[PDB]
Order: sequence, then structure tokens, then C-alpha cells
Amino acid sequence: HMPFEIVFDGAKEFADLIATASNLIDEAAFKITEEGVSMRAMDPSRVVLIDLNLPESIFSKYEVEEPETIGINMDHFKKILKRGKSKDTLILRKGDENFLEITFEGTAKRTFRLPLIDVEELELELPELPFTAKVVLLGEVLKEAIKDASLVSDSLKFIAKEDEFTMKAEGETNEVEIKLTLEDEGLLDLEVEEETRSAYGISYLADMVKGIGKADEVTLRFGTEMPLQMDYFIRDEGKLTFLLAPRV
Amino acid sequence: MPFEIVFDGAKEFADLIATASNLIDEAAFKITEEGVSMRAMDPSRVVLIDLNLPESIFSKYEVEEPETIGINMDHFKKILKRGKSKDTLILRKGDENFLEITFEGTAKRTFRLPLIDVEELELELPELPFTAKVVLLGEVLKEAIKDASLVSDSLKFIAKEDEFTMKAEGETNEVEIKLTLEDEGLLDLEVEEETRSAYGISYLADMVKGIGKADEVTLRFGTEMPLQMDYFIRDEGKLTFLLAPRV
Amino acid sequence: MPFEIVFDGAKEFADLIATASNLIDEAAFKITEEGVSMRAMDPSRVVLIDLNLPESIFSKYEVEEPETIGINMDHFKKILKRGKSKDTLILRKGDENFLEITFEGTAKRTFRLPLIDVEELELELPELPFTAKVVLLGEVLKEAIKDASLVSDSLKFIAKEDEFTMKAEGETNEVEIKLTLEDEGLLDLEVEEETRSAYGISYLADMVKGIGKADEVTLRFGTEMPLQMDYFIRDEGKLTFLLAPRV
Repeated sequence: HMPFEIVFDGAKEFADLIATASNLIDEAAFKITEEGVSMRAMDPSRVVLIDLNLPESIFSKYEVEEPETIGINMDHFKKILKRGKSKDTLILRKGDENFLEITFEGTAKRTFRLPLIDVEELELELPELPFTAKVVLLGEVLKEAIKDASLVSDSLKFIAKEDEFTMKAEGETNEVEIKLTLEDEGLLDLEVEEETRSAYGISYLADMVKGIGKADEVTLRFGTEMPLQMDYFIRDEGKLTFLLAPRV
Repeated sequence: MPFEIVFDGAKEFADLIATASNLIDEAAFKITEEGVSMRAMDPSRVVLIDLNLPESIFSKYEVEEPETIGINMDHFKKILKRGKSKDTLILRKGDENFLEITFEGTAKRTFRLPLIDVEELELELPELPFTAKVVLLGEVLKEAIKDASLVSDSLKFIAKEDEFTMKAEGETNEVEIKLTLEDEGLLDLEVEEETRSAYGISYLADMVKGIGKADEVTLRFGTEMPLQMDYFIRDEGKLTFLLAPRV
Repeated sequence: MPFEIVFDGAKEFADLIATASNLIDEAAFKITEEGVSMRAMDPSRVVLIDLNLPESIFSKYEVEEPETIGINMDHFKKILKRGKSKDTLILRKGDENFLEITFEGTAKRTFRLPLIDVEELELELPELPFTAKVVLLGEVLKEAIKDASLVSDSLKFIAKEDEFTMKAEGETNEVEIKLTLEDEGLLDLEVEEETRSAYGISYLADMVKGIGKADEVTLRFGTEMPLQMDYFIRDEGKLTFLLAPRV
């Protein structure tokens, strides 16, 4: 565990990224190499897989001597990261000691000391899955549909056809459909190999999109009775990815 | 029995229904060729509400045959709360027995709302001998009710020739809200005789919860008489509360 | 008739009373012709609090009868939270035992807040040998108190000739806020010798709750001495907390 210094401009954007990921997980092992920071984790129900990739190109300073792996209490990390202001600089620094030093530089110099726990890593791989449908769309639409489907049901059907993406949720007698064509604003891109249907639990969906903003582009990939893969991009270089198991 | 009604400004429409459903729970909407109307009482039969929306405030108004539909107001409120200020609202009914609510904006979002049948009542609004008419900004009204709640649970209205007063007194505390024509918040006053009545704050509070700050509100009342309070939606639709006085 | 005081900007006045009520329950106001003054302790007898409002901050200040009134701060605060930022606040004491509070804006609103008899103790705001003085933005100050609240119950303050340093430590975790004259949030630093003290966060939490981020706070303290926190009210008035230290 050699020392490193990592620096990020915009402490608030970082917090909101960490907060999204932390919605599902509680402890995570961050891999720090000379190429970037990568975190890969499942939530306790072993239904969501989170994968964070922050290449070194999104950091204003990235001094990493030797590749190591630190364990972080995600909720404690978030309580601290939430004190960052939008124009603050975030500095994550480790010395010889077994804690993390999180510093905010702006109107003052605020320094926290975050104790480094140990996390047991699972053999977690991001496999190449045969997704038959791909969908880029505004977070605004996505956040909307999960909130609207929550009014009716616990699960949300996704239905992708050559020219229309559709979410649908059926309750005791109440029903909601959201429908999107390339003629719509919310829909940026739609690639369907074959007509594709699948369903996913709103509870998990609500937590994955909770930290996404109305303005962001989200990519969806999914297949008939296959995982849902949702990802968006951080400073157009970092990537946050969720893999979500279906309802069967 | 199909129809199609289109309203530009989904969020405005919600604010309207949300004002109505503060006191109502279930309503029959009368859909005719001239507009949509609804007349409901609250559970304690203290308040009559009367919503009229002429065809001229809808962008598209296609009604084949006049009809009446009953709506669970609370469910309808929940769905209407999902519209954005720039969405277009579409109220469509096919030959089936539910209500298609649709928001066209960044996406097409469609809800099916089951209809219900509603105990309708000998609901008529006779003209009553009001001796006082006040017109005032909504924020003056919302203020004086929120202020009065701190002291009492009744609000006394008192009109003389050139002063309008709301007064609320408790055991030791007391608040008074005086309005004269010189004040920006009063837009009009007409009093034929000195008028005094009192009304409950619980009901009043709920009547104005959904009223904008800069809305023009009209109050008509009379000594130991009901309080008629109305204000306009888009200058052509009208919302009326009739409120029973206190002893 | 015994006095009439007028203050343009009711919400500004409210926010000031609201600051000094986070610690105080009852208080005696000394109304002289020079201005209004107020000096109270919190129930712990740990924070001394002292408010002074020179008559030059009031648009109208007529005092016939210099006297002293007693006020239930929570009741006063409930009323004062009803003034709008464009309201004119009026305080009238007539012959009787109540304080008439008026908001003049879009309407005339009047409250009668009943006065009370407060066991006014003898409170001297003494002079103390402070060795460190710091001026800084509320934003910094409120953050440090929130930050430090995630770790500990006390907050060390540490002034050296060049840097000001708040520091809170628990069993495992640590926060540390450091300010030099090169930082935008420090505006004045005057240190006579190296100074260190400690204070309860819970009390610091309430003293700053009502302070705006744009505000300018003056800290004076010395080793194991009270903490003196000033912030000014329209440049003429002064609010002053005095905070017994933690050992």
C-alpha cells in the first residue's frame, strides 16, 4: 500500500457520482492503478452489479506510484463527500498510514481522515452478453417512467421494436405506458436486432436512476429474459455501469 | 360515448384539480358540448364546490354526446401530479369504461384511470342575498388564514363602507387584517350595509391551499350567511366555493 | 403611545430574532431612546447572548416612556416568521400589557403578543483578555461546525501568527479546517500569542444556524477562555454570543 495523490476539480460532481453508486452498495474495493480508478461490486441481494471506471484523464493530478487496492465504507465516504461544494477541488491522498485523507480546497482547506477497512473481493467479471436491443435516452425520461410505473406496479416491462421503445406497467386495474420514437426528444438512438421484451423490478430501477440528472444521456442494453445494462458517462471519459437481473 | 379533450399546460390543469380535491373525494364531471362542469360537496356537507371549464380553454374539444363520468379525485390527483409545465394534457375516453390520460412532451406517457359511479345530489346553488363583495389578491387571503390559524379556529369577516377586516381572537392572543382601497392587496370593495360573519379556519385553509399568490379572488358574503369565494382559471373557467358560516 | 418603533424589512428583523432564539427562551428588552438592547443567558448558563440595536437602524423611533418588556421568544418568533421581506414592521406598546406588532405591506396585519414578567438576572458583558481575533465568512464557519459535527462533540480552535485552525477528533476519524490569509474565507487575522481553546459543537451549532453564508463573523478568544462571536446588523447593530469553553 504505497502512497498516492489524486486530484479532481468539482468536488460536488464527484460526490454525486459516488452517491449514485453508493445507493446499492455499502462496502467497495477501489482498484487504483496508473491508468485510473476502477470499482466493481454487487449489492447485498446479488441482483445489481455496479462497475465504475474513472480513467486518469479526468483528474487534474494523478500521482500513483504502485497499483494497490483500498477498502472504503461507502456510506461513511458519502457522508464526507457530501460536504463538497461545486467549485471545490477534491484531493484524495494516502500516505504510509492505513487511512484515506480527503481534502476540499476552495474558500478554506477542509481535511477529513477516512479509515480504510478491508473488503473481501468476489470473483466479479463483466461478461460480454448478447444484448439484442440498445437505447440511448435522456435521464429525464428514464427518471419519469420509473416514478410513473411506481404508481401502478412493482415491475416495469421494457419492449423494443424496430421503431419504438416502450415501458409498460400493469397493476390491479390501473395501467401506464411510456412510448418513445426517434421522432421524440427524449430518445437519442434506438438499435433493435429483434423485437425484445423484458421486465425489471422498479425498486432497483429507482435506486440506479436516483443520482442521474434530468440532463444526462443514459444507455440501455437488454434482451429477452436477460440482464438490463444501464450506463452513463462521467466527463465523457469515466463510465458508471449497472447490470440488473430480470424478473422471472 | 367517445370524447377527446386537449389542454395546453398539463401542470396548470393539475393545480386546478388539486385545489378542488382538497375538500372533495369523488366527483361527477358533466361533459357537454360547451364545456366540463363538476359540482361536489365535501364529506361534512359544509362546503359546496363548483368547477366550470368552458370549451374555450381547451385547445381541442371533441364531444360526441353529452355524458357524465365519476372520478376518484385522489387517484386523479396522483396521476395529474406527473405532468410537467410544458406537457400537453389529453383526456380521452374510448368506448370502454376507463379514462385515458396522456401527457405529450419529451415522451408520450399514458395512464388508464378506472371510472366509478357517484352518488349525485340535489346540488343547486341559489342566489343568496349577499350584502358585501370583496376582490383581493390571493396572497392577502392565504396570509390572513395562515395568520389567523395561530390564534383561533374561527375567522370573523367584517365589512364596512371603506374597510374590509378579518379578525381572529383566542384566549389572550388576537390578530386583525385590515384592508382599505388604499392598499395594493385590495382590488375592489362594494358594501351595501355593514356585514359580519364568521367561518371556520380548517375549511378556509383548505380552500386557499391551492390558490396562487397573485390570483384575483372574489368573496361574497353576508351577515350569518354562506361565503362564496370564486376565482378564474384562464379568465374563462371558474372555480366556486360556497362555505357555511359559524354560529 | 409609550413607544413606537418602525423597522423597514420585516423578514430581516425576523431572521435576527430567530438567530437569538435558538439559545434563548425568555428575554427582557431594554427600550431606551438610544436604541433597543437585550442581554440573556441560555438555560445552561453557558452561552451569554447580547443584542444591541441603535435607534439609527429604525426608520421611526419614538420613545415617550423608557422601560423594559418581557417576551416569550418562541411566541415572538412564531409571529415574526409571518413578515414578508418587503413588509414594514411596527412595534407599538400602548397603555395595556401587550405588545402590538404590525406588518404593513399589501395589507395591514396586526398581532397582540402578550407580555410576560421575566426574572431578569444581573448580566455584565465583561471585557476579557483575548489574544486572538479572526474575521471570516459565515459560510466557512457554518461548514466547519457541520464538518466537525460528523466526528466529535467539541471543536478545538487554534490561532498561530499566520494560520487559523479548527480541529475536531474522535476515536478513529478526524476533521481539520485550516485558514491562511491567502484564503478567500479569512478576512482578518490578528494573533498576539499562539492560542488554543475548545468548545461544544452543540452550542456552536445553534449560534450559527441563523447566520447567512455571506455574513462576516468576528471571533475573539484566548487559551481556555470564552469564545466571543460578533456579527453586525446593518452595520450599526451588533449581535454578540459569548461561549464558555469546554474542559
